[PDB]
Amino acid sequence: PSLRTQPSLYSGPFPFYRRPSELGCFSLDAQRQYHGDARALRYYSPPPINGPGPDFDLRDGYPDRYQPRDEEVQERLDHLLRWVLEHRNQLEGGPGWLAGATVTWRGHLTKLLTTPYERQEGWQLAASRFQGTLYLSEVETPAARAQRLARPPLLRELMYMGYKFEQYMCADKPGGSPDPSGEVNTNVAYCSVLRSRLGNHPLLFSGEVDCLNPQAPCTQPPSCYVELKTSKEMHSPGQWRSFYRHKLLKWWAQSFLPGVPHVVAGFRNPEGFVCSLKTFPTMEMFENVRNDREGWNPSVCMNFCAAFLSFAQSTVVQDDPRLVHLFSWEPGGPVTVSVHRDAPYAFLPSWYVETMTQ
RNA sequence: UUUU
Ligand SMILES: O=c1ccn([C@@H]2O[C@H](CO)[C@@H](OP(=O)(O)O)[C@H]2O)c(=O)[nH]1
Ligand SMILES: [Ca+2]
Repeated sequence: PSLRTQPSLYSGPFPFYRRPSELGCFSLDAQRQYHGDARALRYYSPPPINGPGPDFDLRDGYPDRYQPRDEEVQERLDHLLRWVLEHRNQLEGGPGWLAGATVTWRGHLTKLLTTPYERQEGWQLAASRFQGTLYLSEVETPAARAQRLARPPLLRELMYMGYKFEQYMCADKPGGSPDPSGEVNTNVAYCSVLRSRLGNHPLLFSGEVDCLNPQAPCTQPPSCYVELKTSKEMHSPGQWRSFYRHKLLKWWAQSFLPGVPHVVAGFRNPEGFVCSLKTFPTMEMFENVRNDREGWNPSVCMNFCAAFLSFAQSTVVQDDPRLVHLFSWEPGGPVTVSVHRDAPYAFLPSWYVETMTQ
């Protein structure tokens, strides 16, 4: 039993997707410690209007002022589960809403959305049903682990530059000014917890958020949030076209799911400076490929993700937090399923299970 | 589950 991923099978009308609502938030601090508040949220602070153009040095501080998260620590859903536990009797939707929902990280859903168009990287998703609720947690594929261990030095510095860009664009207090002199600590994260629904599948998911724009006319989250991105500067119309067809699809998927309405991109030259900023409204991204024979279609993304959720819901019949259905996908094939019990795939921790039982 |  498998699930095909070809875009032609999902070419129908755009499916129902509920306007996402923010249910709460949590922060992870410099020590990767959880706090149920917004202490890690930063505030959009672009270059002053009368000053010179941006000239952000994205390599400044590498690697002396870089404190990277330890990628061997596999946190899975743990931080989101703690939020849920601390809010289980305050969830909107009425009684038993959680029992009919699917719970995951925003980034897991992003990978589903782009699957009909992805040709390089596959994925694996572990699924467990517990008290009706379906939990989806990404598993690092063996190939992606090897790629991570063999990360080239230049790719490591480019990873730093994406985080450094945010430091040039965000301040710790509204109206404040950025401080690039500090350290880039990728243990720090602000996460928004959202409710949505795709087709008939209710969703509870969390996603890291880069910053809140206090200058935005709308200030009810998530509409006051801004997503920050970098990309290489482009000259040729063929370069812009390739950007529209590949990078923009992943920017759209990531920001559409939580309802983040703007992506602000910093374009960097070969020497590692950002000398151009451009805002991309999420709801206009598809306009750049709407009439492109090699473009992407948001309806294909969303219809496939709805089909996968229905495929997952029907495949995971047993309610058991120790049982895992592992969904595996590689480009050129369908999504396949295998069944596993206990370690290493089981991911719901006993401190969650036992508290939810009682 | 952030980055490229
Ligand atoms: O991008 C692709 C390419 C192929 N397949 C699927 O891989 C199988 C053999 O080619 C087919 O699925 P079947 O066993 O149900 O017939 C094909 O649809 C996909 O799902 N996505
Ligand atoms: Ca970002």
